[PDB]
Amino acid sequence: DMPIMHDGDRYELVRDIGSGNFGVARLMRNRADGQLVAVKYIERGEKIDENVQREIINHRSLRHPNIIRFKEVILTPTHLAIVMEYASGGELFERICNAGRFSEDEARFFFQQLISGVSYCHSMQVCHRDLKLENTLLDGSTAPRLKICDFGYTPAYIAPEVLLKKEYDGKVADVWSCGVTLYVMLVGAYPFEDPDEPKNFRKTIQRILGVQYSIPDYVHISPECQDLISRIFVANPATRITIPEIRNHPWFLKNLPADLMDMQSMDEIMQILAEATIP
Repeated sequence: DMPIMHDGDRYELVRDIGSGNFGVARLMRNRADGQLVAVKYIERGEKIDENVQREIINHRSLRHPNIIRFKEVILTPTHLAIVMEYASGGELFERICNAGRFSEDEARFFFQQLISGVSYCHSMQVCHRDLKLENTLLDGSTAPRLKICDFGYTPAYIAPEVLLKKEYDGKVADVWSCGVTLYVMLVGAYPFEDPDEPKNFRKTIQRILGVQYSIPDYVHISPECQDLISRIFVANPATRITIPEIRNHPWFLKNLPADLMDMQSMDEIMQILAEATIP
């Protein structure tokens, strides 16, 4: 369930949705600025706990263009409403499918945004967070802004060490994921996974563990691009290229935009969350 529509003076109801990265959510248009927002609802009472509070505070702290940004919490008679930015250009993956594959320059356009967002997320973490890299979103149709869904309310993406080791560095596993996104942009399909046997997980995992992939002969990529890919897809996390090293890689640096180079008070939010614990 979702409660009835509310705050109609500030928001227009666009549509209630039931799937995708926002799950069960309400899409709204802000009447003041015209921006689309996704609203998630949590029932008032026992569900409003310290986890919710931390998730909200964490979310709120993320101020970077390539992350889905928190807007506000609103108290309703029956639910806490969590309002955040909505990405209206679909999934990155669907844009790749539509294109067949991206050119090197288009892949770079998105990869620069991805890495920048991931580097930002990493800089704000005390612990690894599932950034949902398998499903990044796009905002806008033309020159789309990539959106990572750093919030929470195919096995091709899993790095070898995530399967094999008791302990692993989550940031280094994210590098592998970024490489999987780069590959799918350049090739038009996932590496490792058999396109005719997508649910043969065992087969995909054995290929991950062996780092068994190839870029098709008809896909021509520059040496700098090959260099980046080869340095991401190494099984040993200790030898994998790091995010700072990617940010200084010549393929990443080429055509880097100037921007990528180099609200309620917390008091109000906390008071709303406190009130929301009462049904």
